[PDB]
Amino acid sequence: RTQTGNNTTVNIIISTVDYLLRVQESISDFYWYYSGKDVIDEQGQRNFSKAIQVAKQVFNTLTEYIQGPCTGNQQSLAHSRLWDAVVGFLHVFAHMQMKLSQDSSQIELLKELMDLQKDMVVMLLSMLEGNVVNGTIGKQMVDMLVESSNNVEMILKFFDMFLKLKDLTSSDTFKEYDPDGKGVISKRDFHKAMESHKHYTQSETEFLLSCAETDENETLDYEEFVKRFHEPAKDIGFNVA
Repeated sequence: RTQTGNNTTVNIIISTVDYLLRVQESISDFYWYYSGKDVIDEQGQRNFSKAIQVAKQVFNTLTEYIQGPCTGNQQSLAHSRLWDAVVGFLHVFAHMQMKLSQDSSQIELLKELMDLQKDMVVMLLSMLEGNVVNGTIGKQMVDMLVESSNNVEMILKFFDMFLKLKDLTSSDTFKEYDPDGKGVISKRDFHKAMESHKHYTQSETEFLLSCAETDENETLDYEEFVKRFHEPAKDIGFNVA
């Protein structure tokens, strides 16, 4: 952050957060390009993977900068342009989660994106390391959340829907309804199962059905369904909480 004995000092922390902002803007540009298109091509998926890897590395570098905690680095990042990049990443996460959860051809992209989300939340926690009551860092984080209120609401509703799924599948209804250990369940019976468990609304039920990969024999595996969706929550959702 500062070179005491040198005539000239360069703020590597600020340079890193500036590059983070630039790569976030590029990722948002590809998001806005691909939002209209229904499916992501192989070229686009591969470019997204590279961008997510780069952003993840930058977030790890910032976390290593600020952990310990380094109060000077924390203040520098708090007054830097980090919050705008975080807002952009929150928008991208909140929309790409909804977009990529439905189709089963974006599994790796969804996993990489939400690993990036977990790393960003870890960086935010490291920013909050060594906090004080009514601190400037906490105030700025609250301001950033208020700015990104809608995206945070979408992410929280996503997490709630995919966290209630484990309770749904661990309820006794499946245990008595499907004596088989394979766990293949028909789509109609799975719809009836949600409608009986009664903790999902109609829109949530339809969205979860759309996310559920349909089979030609309609025998979707709720075990792999919960393993793919619930487990990313309780990992990123816990950090958010």
